[PDB]
Amino acid sequence: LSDEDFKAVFGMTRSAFANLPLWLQQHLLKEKGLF
Repeated sequence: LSDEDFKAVFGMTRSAFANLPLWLQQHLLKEKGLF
């Protein structure tokens, strides 16, 4: 995903996502149907 596409899917930057606890990162990936 591009940075802009990442922000559109997750509503946050890549760097913001990396600051989330792993459990929430994984929650969001499943929720959005990605990686």
